[PDB]
Formats: sequence, structure tokens, C-alpha cells
Amino acid sequence: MRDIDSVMRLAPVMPVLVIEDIADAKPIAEALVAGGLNVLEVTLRTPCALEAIKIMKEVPGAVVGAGTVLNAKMLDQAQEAGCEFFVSPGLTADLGKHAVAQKAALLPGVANAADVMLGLDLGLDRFKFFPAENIGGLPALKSMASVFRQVRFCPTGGITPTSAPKYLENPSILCVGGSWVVPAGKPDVAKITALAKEASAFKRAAV
Amino acid sequence: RDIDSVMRLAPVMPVLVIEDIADAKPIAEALVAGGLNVLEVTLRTPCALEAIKIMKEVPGAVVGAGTVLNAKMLDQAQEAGCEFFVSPGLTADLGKHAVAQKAALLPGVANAADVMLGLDLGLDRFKFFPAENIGGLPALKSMASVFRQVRFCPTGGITPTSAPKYLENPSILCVGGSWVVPAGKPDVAKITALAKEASAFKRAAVA
Amino acid sequence: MRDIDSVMRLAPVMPVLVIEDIADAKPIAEALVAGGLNVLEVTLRTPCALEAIKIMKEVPGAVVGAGTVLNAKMLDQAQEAGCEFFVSPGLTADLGKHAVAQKAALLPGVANAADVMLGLDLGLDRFKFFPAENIGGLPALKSMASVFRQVRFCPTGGITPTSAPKYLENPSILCVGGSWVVPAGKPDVAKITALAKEASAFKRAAVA
Repeated sequence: MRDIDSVMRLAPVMPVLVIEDIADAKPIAEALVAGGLNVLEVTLRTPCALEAIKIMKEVPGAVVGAGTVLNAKMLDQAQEAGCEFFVSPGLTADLGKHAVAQKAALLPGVANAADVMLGLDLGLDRFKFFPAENIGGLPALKSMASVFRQVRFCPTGGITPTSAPKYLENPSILCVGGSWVVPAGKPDVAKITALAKEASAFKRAAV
Repeated sequence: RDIDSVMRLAPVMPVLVIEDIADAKPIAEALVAGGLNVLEVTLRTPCALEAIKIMKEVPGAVVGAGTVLNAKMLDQAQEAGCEFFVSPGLTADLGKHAVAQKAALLPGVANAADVMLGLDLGLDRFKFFPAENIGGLPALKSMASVFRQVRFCPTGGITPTSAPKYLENPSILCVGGSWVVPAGKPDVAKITALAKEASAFKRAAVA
Repeated sequence: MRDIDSVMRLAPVMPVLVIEDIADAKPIAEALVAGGLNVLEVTLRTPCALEAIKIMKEVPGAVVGAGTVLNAKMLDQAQEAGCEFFVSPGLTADLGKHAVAQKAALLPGVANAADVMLGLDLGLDRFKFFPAENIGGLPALKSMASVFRQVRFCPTGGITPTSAPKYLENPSILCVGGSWVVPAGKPDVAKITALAKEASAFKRAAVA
């Protein structure tokens, strides 16, 4: 299936989903897909997360992945649930070696040059710049992209509707991760779809 | 004792710098009398190993070593009787040595790759260090939101008025602090008064 | 011959060179040496970078190194090109292990305590603080230098002519990395030599 570069190009914004109630999963996936945000990152931060992946996987148009993958075992459990891609807050050689060996579409987080160097040693060149606003923001990413010209990025962490277009004007950025499209209360599918359509319209220099 | 239990004993772990060996016993006595029985003695001073042996004989003191940079320093602190060990950062070498030695290590972390390295080694308790140069409480709040099973001790720039704000987060078990021992000759009544105030800090993690 | 500590002490500023045209390599190296900045870091960020290193090495007095070295094979390629030192944005165990094996004067980037501890475990004690203005600046470097008292640093990343003396007042700092002496665009050899002479006169608490 798709490699992580192809996943990143599909939509300007990758929603970062924290499912506290399993009944929220289907309405959230349907509303995001209705708004054109087809790429869904379900963080493995809650007990029902893997079940939420199995529910969202059956929504037509949804490209479901697992976030907060911390090790090869969690990548395996998420892949067995049907995840098409995997995101991690940071990178280890054991996690990256396992993803390459399994041909899993992994998007590891990086915060500094040594993280990126470990990723390049493993054959990876696509990373989440995370957590963006705690590690110097767009100016820090602009410098890191200047050092690693063959790498492309997905900043995540404190991104907003106001700052997302600024990141997306950089050619080295393919998309951003975002939490604002689904507010942490009970889902409102109309509001979620309207935020998704608004984010769907964001300009991308790289696409 | 394991590091999670050590962190839960008191809201503040004093970070002690003993330059005058004569100060060690009165300081540890005053801190214990004030309810701060967990003592981190930095190894940087020449008399630090001798100070650890004196503090270990104070009843109720739980004495550990700070600024542990490598396996050799850990072995020296363990030979001196330290019950726990604190490092500014984490290496695979120091971590595998602490696990093999059954040493209660509390390694510093600054980013997700540091945490994931520790989790791969079996560690899940970390010092968030240097806290005020890596984004403070807002950055720690995000990191704790990602690593739901990890618990932290922020250290580096913590003050008596900022410490309660960190302690409102249940992922924070305690803070490290330098203010409980004022510079100059020890005033045992003043140290015990500051210690009693710190021992009364409320924390969401421990009733 | 030279270890990385001796390279850092040669001049207050190590220019961070990005060569977009091979024809500019010789004039830039000659202009820098004429201004007294003999230590030249050619970043491996453009395809012609290794070719530019071979050209600059022929300028008398030039001490040529490679920057943005990402792995052990890249260090070997830069060494075969004639580099006398090597700079890396970060540190991996594989890169540091190969550098110590080959006695290569490596200056690896650090941003946090785990980076420094990995370098110390390899026997390294000289690091660039990079990228300085995105990882907390001088206040962050001050705290890190007070943790690792035996380590000495080269801050790089957003250093300016105004801020370089501020960093160079700290005795834990041996030099700074800078881009302002040879910025982007076609070289101005008169401007480069003049900026190199001003950088050469920067006071240093550590070196004198």
C-alpha cells in the first residue's frame, strides 16, 4: 500500500485524534471524511484506541493510522487492527528497523538533528517535527530543513488554523498535524465537518 | 526500594551541593526533621562521596546521588550506599548498567526520543531536566499527555511558587529543588522551616 | 595531525560555507584566509561540496573541513577529499565511534544532556551547541556548560556579529560558528575579507 510520503500528501492537515469514548469514533471519522480530511491518526493513548481503529477503518474514504506508537509490539497490534500508517512521538532504532523490515509506513517524530540522523541511517527521510511549538516552531523547522535538504516534514504540536498556512508555505513541509478539528468535548459532526473543509482548503507550497 | 516509591515519598527532592563536609550532617538532619527525607547529593564536589556516607547515617534519610554521568560514577555512588541515582540525561550504556545493577535510576529526559529509549530499557520514571530551558510546565504537560504511563520529576529552575503548579499535574510525582538549603552556613531551624513548607505542598498524584 | 580542540582555538569564528557554485570555492577560501579566518567548514549540503573542498585545500594556509557530515561513510568521503576536520549537526553512536577509530577531528552537534553524555562515553569533550538560537541560546548554553564543566563548546545557528562576543565571553566557549561572513549569493571578496578581519579580532575569554 501507500508509503508515508504518499499519506502525507493526501491532505493539508492530519487530525490527531484522542478517542475517550468508543461511541465517538464513527461520527468523528465520518465528519472528517465529509470535510475532506481523509487521513486519521488515532493515538494509542486510550484503552479503546485499537477498537476505535477497527470502527474507523470501515468508514469509506478513511485512511486510518495509529499514533503514539512507542515500539515494535504496538506497531504490530495497530497493524493487526488495520492501520495503514503509524506515527511515533520520537524514534528508536528498534522501532525504525521493525517498520522498514515490515514495510510499514512510519512517520517518526524528531526534535533535533540527532533524531533525524538516526532516521536517515535507518533509510527514513520523512519525519514529524514534534512537538513543534515546544522546540522552536517554524523558525527552528526552517533551519532544520535547511540542514537536511532531502528530508520532508509534518510539524505537529501546537499548530493552529492561523499558523498552519505559514508552515505549509515552506516547500519542505507536506502537511501538518492538528488537534483543533475535533474539540475535546462531545463530537459535533457539523462543526467538525466545517473545520475539516476549512482545513482542506489550506494552500500547500509542496503539493 | 524502586524509583516510583522514592518519588512518592515527598513533594520535593532537595538537590544538595555539599562543599563543606561539616555541613552534611546538620543539613540532612534538618531536611529529615522537616519531612523531606529523600536527599539528592550531587557528585560534582570533591567531598560528595564522603557527604553521602555521613547523611546515610542520619535516621530516616534516603540518600541518593545526583549528576551521575556514567556507569563508573554510578558504581562509586552505589559503593557509598546511595539508594537512588539521578542523571542529567540518559544513555543506553548508563541505562543498561542501572538495570543490570538493580540501581534505582531516575534519568533526565528532554524529548520523546529520550523517553522511548528509557521505556525500551524498562524505565518509565524520569527527571524532566533542565525544566526551565526545555519549555517548563507547558512542554512537560504536552509530553505527559503523550506518554500516559510515564511519570516525571521536573528539575531545573523550580521555585517555591512554581513548584505547586507543576504538582497539580498527576503525571508529576515530585519536583527537584535547590531553595530548601539557602547558600551560606546552614541554619538548621531555617532549613527545617523551608522543608516543612515543601512537605505540605499538595500534589494531584499523591493524597 | 590537529585535534578538534586545536582547530576551535585557531580563530574566534568558524565560517559555515554553503557553496552553490564551484567557481566561487577558490575566491571564497582566498578571501577568508586573507582576512585571517583560515578554518573553513564546507557543508555537504550541495552536490559540488566535495569538489569545492578539493579546490579550497590548495589555498595556502587554508584549514579545510567538512560540515553537515551525517554518517561514517560521509566522513570517509570527506577525508578522502582532504578534510582536516569534520562537523556534524548531531551525534550518532555510529558516527562518533567511526570518528574516534580514525582519529578524525570531529565536532558533533549537541542540543541536550543525552547528546553530551553519548559524546563523553566515546571520549569526546568538544561539541558545537547547535542550533543555538532554536535550543535556548546563551542561557541554555550557560546551564549546560555548568552541568558538564570539563566540556567546551562552539555555539552555531543564528549567531550574529552582535551576539558572538556575548557567547565568546563565556570561558566554556572556544569559538562560534557563523554564516554572516559568506552569506548567500555571489561572493564579494572585498566584503568577505573585511568581515573575516573583523571576526579575527573578536575577543575570546578562553583563547586570547
